Amino acid sequence: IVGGSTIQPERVDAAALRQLGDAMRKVVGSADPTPLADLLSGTPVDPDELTREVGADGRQALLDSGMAVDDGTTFSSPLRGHQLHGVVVLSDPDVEEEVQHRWYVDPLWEADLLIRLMLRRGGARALDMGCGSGVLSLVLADRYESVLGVDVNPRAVALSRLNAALNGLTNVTFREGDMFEPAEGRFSRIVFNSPTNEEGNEFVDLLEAGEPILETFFRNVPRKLESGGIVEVNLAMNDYPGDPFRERLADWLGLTENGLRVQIFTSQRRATESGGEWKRGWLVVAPGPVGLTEVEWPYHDRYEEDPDALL
Ligand SMILES: CN[C@@H]1[C@@H](O)[C@@H](O[C@@H]2[C@@H](O)[C@H](O[C@H]3O[C@H](CO)[C@@H](O)[C@H](O)[C@H]3N)[C@@H](N)C[C@H]2N)OC[C@]1(C)O
Ligand SMILES: Nc1ncnc2c1ncn2[C@@H]1O[C@H](CSCC[C@H](N)C(=O)O)[C@@H](O)[C@H]1O
Ligand SMILES: [Mg+2]
Repeated sequence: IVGGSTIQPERVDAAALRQLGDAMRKVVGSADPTPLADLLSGTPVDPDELTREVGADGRQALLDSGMAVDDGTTFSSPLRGHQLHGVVVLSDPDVEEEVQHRWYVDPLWEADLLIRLMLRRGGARALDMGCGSGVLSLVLADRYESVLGVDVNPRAVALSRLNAALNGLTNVTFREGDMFEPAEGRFSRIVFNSPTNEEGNEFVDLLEAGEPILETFFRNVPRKLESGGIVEVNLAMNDYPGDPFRERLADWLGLTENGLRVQIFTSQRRATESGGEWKRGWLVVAPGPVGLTEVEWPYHDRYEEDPDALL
């Protein structure tokens, strides 16, 4: 029921979308919301006051793109607006798992934290695997010559395209497909906010896809990464007695065979039923001495006390 709305940025001229994006820049994320900020907060709004804020040509762009729905008396939006790290972003509202459509898009559960963890370097060509709303691609666009975002959710591809247009970003491309199959060539930068959490090995849905999605990602990383490239992954990791995640990870990447260096920064951990362990952390592949290192970095705790310990 949440996450199935039609999103059609192709039905709106890019100049009209850029203007809606500039209007969002003024009001989204600011106290004392205007009608447009009310609309993109999930509050029904009077179409006339909307029109006075975005014009008569913005109101129809809201409708043609799917950003807004005509209820007759009011306008309402299935999407919610954010402004962070120099971009405006629409995504689905944060709702419980039981009311999520199969094409529900990550409502930015961790995006703001992950952007602060990301290395601040730029480079030639970046890949956003599982791009969702497109948020990570939009931020990378400001320091990469081109960015490709990939998602198997076609609604996320459409939302990403819409968010790119709202921001007037022209060096970002999005493609529908399964993992690396639409990503041709090599990349200097690969980011993956992985759909893994509490499901262990089980595929539950596109947002909890099981460890096999990590195995496919890491097995194919070495042939997609430019030499000297950087990979950054948000992931949940399961250690089992006699079978720690890090050993499987070393096998998937071919650490020695491909000459790669990996660092795992573990932020949260808990004992599990098997006598093993669940962990959430941040994994970086970056040039340096071959092998694997794991360190404790409670960045969730630090984020909650002060978002400023970037890196
Ligand atoms: C893309 N990666 C992500 C990953 O970051 C990570 O996100 C979780 C996120 O699910 C958790 O939301 C959960 O609680 C919310 C509020 O109570 C509910 O409203 C959500 O419905 C519910 N799911 C969040 N509390 C803590 C995040 N760390 O697991 C999923 C992922 C899709 O795989
Ligand atoms: N086989 C697959 N290939 C490509 N993308 C996949 C996939 N399985 C799941 N995904 C996508 O992985 C994404 C994880 S959600 C992360 C969204 C975004 N990067 C953000 O940080 O908010 C989802 O959009 C999901 O549809
Ligand atoms: Mg789910």
